[PDB]
Amino acid sequence: STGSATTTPIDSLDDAYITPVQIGTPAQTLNLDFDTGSSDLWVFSSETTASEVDGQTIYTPSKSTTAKLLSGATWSISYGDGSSSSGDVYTDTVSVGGLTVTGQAVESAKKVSSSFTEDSTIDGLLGLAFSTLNTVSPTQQKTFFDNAKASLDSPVFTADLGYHAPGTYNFGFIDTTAYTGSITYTAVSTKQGFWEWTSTGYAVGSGTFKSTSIDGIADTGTTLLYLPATVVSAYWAQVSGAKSSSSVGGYVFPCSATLPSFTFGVGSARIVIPGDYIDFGPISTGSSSCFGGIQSSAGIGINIFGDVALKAAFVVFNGATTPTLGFASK
Repeated sequence: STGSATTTPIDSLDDAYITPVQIGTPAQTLNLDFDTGSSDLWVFSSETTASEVDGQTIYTPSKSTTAKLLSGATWSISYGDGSSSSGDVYTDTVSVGGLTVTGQAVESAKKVSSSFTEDSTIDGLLGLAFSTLNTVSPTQQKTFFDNAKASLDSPVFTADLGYHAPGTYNFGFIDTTAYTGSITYTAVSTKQGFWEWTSTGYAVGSGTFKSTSIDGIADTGTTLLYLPATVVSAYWAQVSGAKSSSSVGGYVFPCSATLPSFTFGVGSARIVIPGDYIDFGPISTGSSSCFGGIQSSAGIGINIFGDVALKAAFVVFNGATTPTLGFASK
């Protein structure tokens, strides 16, 4: 089998991407944030505290003839941005782009933190990291990809995120028309539950490439590119007036600037992030200070190749017995 679904930016900045997902019988379609940095499929629901729901579409398990309470199971998750959610668990039929999994754990939120409530466009998350990170207790549950894998034509999914435009998540096949050149594959460590890999270096604009190992994670659920402070300083030093602002929470730059590109290495190959992809717009409405799309990871504990980096590439998440990542230009 295969599946193919379009993923759409939630706003004009590409702050996140939403993909329609069918849950239950008859289908209830929710727009989920596909997140290769976590491993829970959770949704706003008829069980979510009413004051914490503000415009999201909810899953109502009592209206699904295939929903079954997973008795005794609870979940609770906290994300790197400080947001969180928790609740109980059903199993139900879940379809993405024509690919169907029966008995998928659908984690129904009883509580969500303020940032989820405040984002009316995201109805939940669909985790695509390794199932070892799934938070369901006392019986850990598998991701949608893990459940589908054996049925897929090939044990892979691909992320093709657009810049200020829709893109595609494919399951089970690699669309050879969706990228240019060849796909360069690179090793993955699953020891932390992430799609963790080592970039071979970087360049700023037309500058020379610096060969240096940068361990980090391919994370579709993180907006920005988070790299070591040395790398980030070298980038922003090329932008007149850019500075790290403790009050804003990262590097800012004059909105009048034209940003240089940023290149990252994948083995001997190179992925070029155009400068425009690094502009996240005014820090507050009407400001002439703009927020940068490349930020320091120093306070995180891990480097994160988020959407800013991934949207410059066609990315293969290869779930073969030994997982690997592939990157191609497009």
